[PDB]
Amino acid sequence: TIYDFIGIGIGPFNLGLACLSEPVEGLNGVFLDQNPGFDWHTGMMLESAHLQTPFMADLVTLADPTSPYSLLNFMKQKGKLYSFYIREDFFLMRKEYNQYCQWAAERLGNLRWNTRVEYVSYDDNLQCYRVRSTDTVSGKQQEWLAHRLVLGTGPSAWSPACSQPYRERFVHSSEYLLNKEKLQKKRSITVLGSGQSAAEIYYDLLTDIDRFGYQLNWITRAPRFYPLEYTKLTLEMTSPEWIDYFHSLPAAKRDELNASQKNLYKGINSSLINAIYDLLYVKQLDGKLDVNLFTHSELTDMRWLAEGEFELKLHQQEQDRAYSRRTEGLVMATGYHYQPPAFVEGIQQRIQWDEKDRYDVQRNYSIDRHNQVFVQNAELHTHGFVTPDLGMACYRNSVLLREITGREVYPVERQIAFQTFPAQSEM
Amino acid sequence: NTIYDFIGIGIGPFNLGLACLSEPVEGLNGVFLDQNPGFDWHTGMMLESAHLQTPFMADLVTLADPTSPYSLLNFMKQKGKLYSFYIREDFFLMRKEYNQYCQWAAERLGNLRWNTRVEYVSYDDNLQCYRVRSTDTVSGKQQEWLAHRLVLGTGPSAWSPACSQPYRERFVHSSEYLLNKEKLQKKRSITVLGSGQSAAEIYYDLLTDIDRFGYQLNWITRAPRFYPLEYTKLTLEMTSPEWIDYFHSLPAAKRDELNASQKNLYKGINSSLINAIYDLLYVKQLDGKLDVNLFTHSELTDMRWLAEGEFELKLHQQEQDRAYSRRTEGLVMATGYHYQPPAFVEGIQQRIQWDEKDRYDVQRNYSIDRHNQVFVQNAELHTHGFVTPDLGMACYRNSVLLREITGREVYPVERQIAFQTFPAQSE
Amino acid sequence: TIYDFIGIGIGPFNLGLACLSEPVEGLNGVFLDQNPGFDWHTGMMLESAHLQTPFMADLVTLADPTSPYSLLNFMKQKGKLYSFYIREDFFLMRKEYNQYCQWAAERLGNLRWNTRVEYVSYDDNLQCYRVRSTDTVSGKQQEWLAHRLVLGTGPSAWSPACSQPYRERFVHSSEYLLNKEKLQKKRSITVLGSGQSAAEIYYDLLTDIDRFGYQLNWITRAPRFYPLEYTKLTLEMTSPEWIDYFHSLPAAKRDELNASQKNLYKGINSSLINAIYDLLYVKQLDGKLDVNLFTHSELTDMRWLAEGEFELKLHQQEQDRAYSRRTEGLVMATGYHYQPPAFVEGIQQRIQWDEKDRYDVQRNYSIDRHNQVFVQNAELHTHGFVTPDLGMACYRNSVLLREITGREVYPVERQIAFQTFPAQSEM
Amino acid sequence: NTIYDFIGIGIGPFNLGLACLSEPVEGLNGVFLDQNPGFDWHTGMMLESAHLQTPFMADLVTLADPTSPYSLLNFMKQKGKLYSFYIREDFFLMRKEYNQYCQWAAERLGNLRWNTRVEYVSYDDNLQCYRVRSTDTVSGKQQEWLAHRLVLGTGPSAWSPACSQPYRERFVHSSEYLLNKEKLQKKRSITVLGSGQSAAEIYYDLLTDIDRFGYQLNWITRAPRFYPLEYTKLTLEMTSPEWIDYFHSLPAAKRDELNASQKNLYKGINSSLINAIYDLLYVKQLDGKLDVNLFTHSELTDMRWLAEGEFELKLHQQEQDRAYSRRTEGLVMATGYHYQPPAFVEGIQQRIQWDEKDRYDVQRNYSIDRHNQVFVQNAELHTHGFVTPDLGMACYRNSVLLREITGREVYPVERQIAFQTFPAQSE
Ligand SMILES: Cc1cc2nc3c(=O)[nH]c(=O)nc-3n(C[C@H](O)[C@H](O)[C@H](O)COP(=O)(O)OP(=O)(O)OC[C@H]3O[C@@H](n4cnc5c(N)ncnc54)[C@H](O)[C@@H]3O)c2cc1C
Ligand SMILES: Cc1cc2nc3c(=O)[nH]c(=O)nc-3n(C[C@H](O)[C@H](O)[C@H](O)COP(=O)(O)OP(=O)(O)OC[C@H]3O[C@@H](n4cnc5c(N)ncnc54)[C@H](O)[C@@H]3O)c2cc1C
Ligand SMILES: Cc1cc2nc3c(=O)[nH]c(=O)nc-3n(C[C@H](O)[C@H](O)[C@H](O)COP(=O)(O)OP(=O)(O)OC[C@H]3O[C@@H](n4cnc5c(N)ncnc54)[C@H](O)[C@@H]3O)c2cc1C
Ligand SMILES: Cc1cc2nc3c(=O)[nH]c(=O)nc-3n(C[C@H](O)[C@H](O)[C@H](O)COP(=O)(O)OP(=O)(O)OC[C@H]3O[C@@H](n4cnc5c(N)ncnc54)[C@H](O)[C@@H]3O)c2cc1C
Ligand SMILES: NC(=O)c1ccc[n+]([C@@H]2O[C@H](COP(=O)([O-])OP(=O)(O)OC[C@H]3O[C@@H](n4cnc5c(N)ncnc54)[C@H](OP(=O)(O)O)[C@@H]3O)[C@@H](O)[C@H]2O)c1
Ligand SMILES: NC(=O)c1ccc[n+]([C@@H]2O[C@H](COP(=O)([O-])OP(=O)(O)OC[C@H]3O[C@@H](n4cnc5c(N)ncnc54)[C@H](OP(=O)(O)O)[C@@H]3O)[C@@H](O)[C@H]2O)c1
Repeated sequence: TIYDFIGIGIGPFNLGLACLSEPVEGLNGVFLDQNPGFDWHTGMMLESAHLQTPFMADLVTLADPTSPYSLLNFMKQKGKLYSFYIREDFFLMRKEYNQYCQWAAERLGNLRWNTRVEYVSYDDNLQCYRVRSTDTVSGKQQEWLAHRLVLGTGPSAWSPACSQPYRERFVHSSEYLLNKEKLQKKRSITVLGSGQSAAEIYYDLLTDIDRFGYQLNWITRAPRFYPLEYTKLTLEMTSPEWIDYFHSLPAAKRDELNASQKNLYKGINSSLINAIYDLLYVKQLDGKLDVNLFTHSELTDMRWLAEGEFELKLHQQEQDRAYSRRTEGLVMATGYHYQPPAFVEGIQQRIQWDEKDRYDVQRNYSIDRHNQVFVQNAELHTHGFVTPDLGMACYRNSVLLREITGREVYPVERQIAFQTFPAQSEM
Repeated sequence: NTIYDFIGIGIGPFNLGLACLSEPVEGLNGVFLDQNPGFDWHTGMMLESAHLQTPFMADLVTLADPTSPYSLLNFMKQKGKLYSFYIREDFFLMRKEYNQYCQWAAERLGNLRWNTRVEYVSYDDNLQCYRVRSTDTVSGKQQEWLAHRLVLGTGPSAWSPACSQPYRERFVHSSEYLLNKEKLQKKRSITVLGSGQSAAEIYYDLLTDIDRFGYQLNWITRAPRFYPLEYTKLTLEMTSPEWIDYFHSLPAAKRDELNASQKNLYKGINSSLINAIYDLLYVKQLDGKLDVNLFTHSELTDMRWLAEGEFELKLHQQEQDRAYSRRTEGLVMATGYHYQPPAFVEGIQQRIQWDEKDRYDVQRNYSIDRHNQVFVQNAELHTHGFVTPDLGMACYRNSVLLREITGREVYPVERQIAFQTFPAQSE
Repeated sequence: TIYDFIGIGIGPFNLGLACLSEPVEGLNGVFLDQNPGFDWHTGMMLESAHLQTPFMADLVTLADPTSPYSLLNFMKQKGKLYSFYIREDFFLMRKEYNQYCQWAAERLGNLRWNTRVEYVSYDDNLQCYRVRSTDTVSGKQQEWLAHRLVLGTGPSAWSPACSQPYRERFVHSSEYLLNKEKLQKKRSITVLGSGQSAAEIYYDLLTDIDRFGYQLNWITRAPRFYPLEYTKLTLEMTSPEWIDYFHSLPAAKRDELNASQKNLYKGINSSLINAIYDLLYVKQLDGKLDVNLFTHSELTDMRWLAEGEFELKLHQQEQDRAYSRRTEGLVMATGYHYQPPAFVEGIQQRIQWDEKDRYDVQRNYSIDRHNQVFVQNAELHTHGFVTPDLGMACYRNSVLLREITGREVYPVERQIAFQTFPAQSEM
Repeated sequence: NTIYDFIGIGIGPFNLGLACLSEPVEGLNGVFLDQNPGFDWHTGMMLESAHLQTPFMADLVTLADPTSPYSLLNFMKQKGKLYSFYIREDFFLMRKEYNQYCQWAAERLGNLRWNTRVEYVSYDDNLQCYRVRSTDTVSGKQQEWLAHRLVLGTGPSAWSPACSQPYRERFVHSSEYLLNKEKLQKKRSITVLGSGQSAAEIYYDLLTDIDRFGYQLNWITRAPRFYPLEYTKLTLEMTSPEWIDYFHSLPAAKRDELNASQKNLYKGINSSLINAIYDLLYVKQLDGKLDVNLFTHSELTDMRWLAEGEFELKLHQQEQDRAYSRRTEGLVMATGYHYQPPAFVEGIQQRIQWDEKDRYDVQRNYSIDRHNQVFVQNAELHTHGFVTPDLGMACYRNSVLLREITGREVYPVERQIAFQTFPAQSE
């Protein structure tokens, strides 16, 4: 009836945690999630889309390579590992990541699907957390009791403030695939934003720009179509060492950095930029292309015209000028935002909050005052750019398991980098 | 005393693998013997820069069982450095690290007996099992081991063309290179004979220092071209169970005019290195003509050591059907390795099937005997082709060995890999 | 009225020769061709197809980088060189090569289109060649007199002997693009052969294998889907040095080699093999693919069935078995064959012939007995695998111009390779 | 005597370019003066392995005129080696070859005067032209040159932080490195200060030999990361006339908080090298912990030379706002180059427009004067941005210089390049 911990969302981070926590003698854990199964970014799962991270950043390998949930074992189980060996590609197709997480989810015993947690509270008598769910299929109430909670509810698709009207006219990157036909039949399309999502889509639509007749535009507030910096000395910043350093900085300094370091976690894989460019070059060989590409351009307002068009007021923040552009179809590749879910109100008072009323996460990813309520991927403001990285999932899950059980279930490296991040006098 | 299910004689990579795959198999009682005091693998051609030509998934166990604790990835984890390796992002291990990894695996195993020279092996009719006579090399103690089955991975040995036996005191085989590098760099002139990978790693190493010491640096080989090892992915399907079960459709040794015909599938230099070699000649040449020669299609038929203080190499340019001669003080004979049955095998001579040439006439499941109990690792260049020296096909073979030794599939064996169909097949 | 030389075809080789010969003081040359303009392999000109050779193997640069016909100048003239610089890709799209040769052809003054030469003779009185043309548009006869002739009439699309019936049912690689729609609407397609043409098409059709419903088969007589060997030490074989060596071999030995060295000039760009494999892997993620891929399989016969199908009798030459396969659509990527054109009869007697009744080409590409009748790309049997290489076009054109004018108009390197090809004794 | 249309003072690459582009222009009478006895370009940071970060098309002339005989490709042809370079297939020239190429261009030009130190420059009111006073360095002879216009490409000079002036006798700037390599490798400890490309080429060079000599090898820089130079193709559009004519929309020096903000577009290390550096640390570490440190975000504020026999470096970790100190025997100060106006320019001080800081307030066509007749090469880091030190934008500038010097477009100037639109623009 009582669990050592209850894990509240089931995305890749909690799924990881589940695969890691299943084999631990003396640990009862359970993971709730409101959907019927694992399905991860179904709407940006393009046929030629792959992860930004090598396959060793699967569910378990960075913490335990021997785990049967490893992507390589997965491959062995489907009798295709030898083909994966021949492929010799560190980067899984997103479709395969998904098929693999699904496999892991079927195999696990600790997951409870179709279970929407509606409310969470602290019972002062019992000294434990009380989690109220609703079966999404049947209505049934349940309560789940646990000493510790970990939240990986995920963040949520975000569109600019000035577009909550018109929402039914545009498509947010996340829904791109469902609406891809509806878009290609328009005569002009525009993608708004410069993240990897934005780029994969822009590439997708370019592939067919002379199959259909469209104009393909790309506008963003970002100064450049920048690459995710992936050179090996910078990849050391993704390390326990660096997280310590970053966590220990002043809280303004962190937020300051997180907006200044967007090229460490938000940019476009550099092969794709180049592929896009090479494709514009190839397409141009037939005749001039109807493409427009703008930079430094914030969407300040939009409006819907009579004939069946948008008019996008933008503002060029570097040369301080405003301007107007129009487009039949629109793809809002503006990314995602966390917001503490509804249920958190019930424990809301027991969670520590910072000046901006966000979780005041501690180095061990705890938000309560007693190391029982943890978060996954709500720490961008407090642990830095490494927070959403599937390749630091095992590391977090390992510091979690160390807090939840008393002990270092999975060894957690203290430093792996050749460089030294903070100031350190010699002697 | 007790009769082992199998004994493995020789702890090369192939038996070291079979050891790690054997260890945790329930009711398998087997043991591995080797002379050497621990694991080492050709420490005298192992240059700072060298590395394996296969991805790291062709480690001791992973292509049969990714969950094994003897996996490379796990070694890396246990050593404290998997994040660094994740940053490295390189399918190819440095030969020195493969070496440390194997040593760590061997130190962790329990089924290996080091310092155990095998002197003689016989079949004990009266007991109906094999009798293996060993010397403990550190005590001197003789000892006898009983086994129903033997798996021999003794490994091949350093080889030079017949015509060179008299000068073996002076020329240095590739295995002896690092130990004489300093010696050879003092000569006026060095020549590197043979155009496999060993030769090229060396030729590159020496070219590096050519502007710095005297020398003339020559490269001569019998081969037609300095050909690359064919690494295109359609062709690696031929290193697969399907292609090996295809190769088991008897041309009864017209598979042997195939084995010299399919030269560039298992011999041949790494593409990168060939190009590296070229780019280096280019860079050195920016300072002057390079005293280099590079010949090709040339069999070394005779050799002599002039009173002058130089070799004279008699070469036969085989395509032009024309003979020539060249000279050289230093001489690195990069002509490979060849398998001869060890001493201890006279003891079961009459028990072993022989090929018309006194090669083990290896059966399809790797047995040399009549009753499926004496097996061999990589003495089948003639029976299984270009694929017998590949660390990638190690787990496949060890898996079929354990099906035979055990009677049951222990590690499944992926036959659903190749897109190609290899045999004729009708519709 | 009289020309120093008349150039009979206008493909890339004679077009090159034309750009090179135009600026030479004291040289009157003229190039006839029966089509209305330059259009080069229109039917294999896929959108993502590019040359196998870097852009410095354009019309002129390997002989004169300062020529205004250089691909880079071309780029400058269209005001897009800075974009070509950003692209940083040595390999022109085939579409761009074409647009560029067309540009060069407009610019030239020495080309005569719509002129089919029907007959050629030696006038014994005049001591010169007499070339009879027909204007393809208007019927008009003309005669052109020249001292020397050079023939770059091109080779011709070839299909296996056993298919001259059925010719109207299949598509030869050369016509692929016109018939691409007609093929994609079939339910099964097969490509016959393993050259670069075969591969580009197989890739093309795979891109859409789940857009349409087809089965995509690939069958070839070749042992493997082999790569064109492009490693830099082998690329030295494409050199004056090597051609000397090769030309000087016995004529059986050459033919022998030309069939043994098909991987030097006939194979698939290795990126494409791998791309094809990666695409089979990606496509397979959705469900098993209806693809079949056969090797060592000669098409011995074919026949057309009632319902609307082919039945291809093949013969697996390695395991000596015949078999039968069927396919609605068929793409015959069997390449091309030279045959001396009709007009050569008129000079036929003055040309030297070899044992097999092919031009007995001399080192300077002459076929007459007096160094006045030259060929371009009819020397495979006598100059080797480098014959069709656009990157040796400038070299040939340069030895031609040296013979035609008295003198070395464009310097012709005697050796550029670090290695030495023939036997060469030291002293 | 005669008054030149322009005189160029300093024969760096930029004026060497303008020389080659100027030479064949009809009715342009101009000449170039330099002290040095011939061309050399920083011979003491030029390591066997170094190479340019730009493709070879950014040679002296090709981006303005591919037909020029001063093109690299033509140099390669004239030297007898273009086939080798075609085999090399490498957009990036070795720094030693760029050097030989420029020297060959300069030896072939007629408009350069070497050994011609320019002592003083004045405006002769009475003649209405500029007066340039020179010393012939080999005769001693004073001499005076007249010119309507001056183009100054004197080049910047080696720079160290202010706080180091006292120890300049002991530490070695990157320019002096090869000459003290042997000296520095004898020390216990070496430190490399600065994280541009120079630093990295050096840091790599030294790491190479780290296992071989004593040393501790440190790397410290002010920069936040060891960032790569941004080479993604969408971003190289910003190095283009369009982006430079965009940059000519006055923020009147808010383009100066851009110039430190756009650090990684023109400073920053080659991607490959960063990774190379990492892979080498990895390989060396296979033998032991490496005595290396690498610090970042650290301004060198003070420095001192202890009696002990060591420097003590006072560093300020700027992000952590914390001071520290480190020590080192050897010290390579890889801190770059800075432009100060030369001596001879006092002579036209009142004639030159100055930026509020005594920098030439460079006008849009590169003029420093009021009457469009004194021009400058690469003293505009503030007026034209990240693009002023790029050999790729050399031909662009020399082309606009020759429009001004000449009144007519001599070499067109490609403004139809970028797919991006850079300024705001409405629809
Ligand atoms: C499109 C995209 C692609 C990415 N690709 C990469 C990559 O290649 N490499 C990399 O390192 N990082 C990547 N990231 C970063 C990261 O994976 C995601 O931002 C995101 O965090 C997905 O993981 P998650 O576990 O946090 O959340 P989710 O996948 O959102 O998991 C949360 C789940 O819980 C559910 N839920 C919410 N509330 C409740 C409730 N009360 N009860 C029950 N269930 C609930 C949700 O609907 C969902 O099923 C990517 C991100 C996105 C958005
Ligand atoms: C240097 C080298 C590098 C290679 N790299 C690659 C690669 O990157 N990729 C690839 O696919 N293939 C590679 N190969 C091919 C293949 O790995 C080898 O040729 C060899 O077959 C592998 O070793 P083994 O297990 O057969 O035995 P070995 O490595 O030769 O070792 C076997 C042991 O047998 C012992 N022994 C002999 N007699 C006795 C006795 N009487 N008693 C006890 N012990 C005895 C020896 O002391 C030795 O330790 C490589 C081969 C070599 C030689
Ligand atoms: C599809 C294809 C792709 C290739 N790609 C590459 C590559 O990327 N790189 C490379 O190095 N090599 C390549 N090659 C090799 C080579 O370019 C071709 O095989 C072929 O030789 C084209 O050049 P050509 O000048 O010989 O002939 P063609 O292009 O055939 O030129 C001959 C012309 O003369 C005409 N003609 C014939 N008879 C007469 C007559 N009596 N009167 C007037 N005109 C006549 C023809 O119809 C034609 O216009 C390729 C070859 C093919 C077939
Ligand atoms: C080492 C180095 C490598 C670089 N590599 C690249 C690269 O790969 N890609 C890229 O895009 N950018 C590169 N740059 C950036 C740029 O090329 C340089 O910083 C510099 O501006 C180029 O030289 P310059 O033509 O300005 O003059 P310099 O190279 O400095 O030479 C100019 C000459 O001025 C002479 N001089 C000075 N005073 C007098 C006088 N009174 N009389 C006569 N002569 C005088 C000097 O003797 C010298 O010969 C590099 C820069 C340096 C310094
Ligand atoms: N591996 C994969 O296959 C994959 C695929 C998709 C996504 N992802 C990941 O998911 C996360 C988010 O990716 P994403 O592309 O969805 O989102 P993102 O990187 O947050 O995209 C935000 C983009 O939208 C722009 N934007 C926001 N508001 C705007 C406005 N008003 N006007 C104009 N532009 C505006 C942003 O500019 P600013 O930069 O100024 O905000 C930025 O360029 C990252 O962790 C990323 O790596 C990964
Ligand atoms: N750069 C480019 O974009 C490009 C594109 C297309 C072509 N090309 C060039 O054009 C030339 C020819 O190219 P290609 O692909 O058109 O022709 P090719 O290389 O001559 O193709 C012949 C292929 O067809 C097979 N074949 C012939 N007869 C057969 C039979 N009866 N049964 C089964 N298979 C049979 C051949 O096998 P065998 O090997 O046993 O003969 C071979 O695999 C080359 O110089 C090539 O590089 C270049």
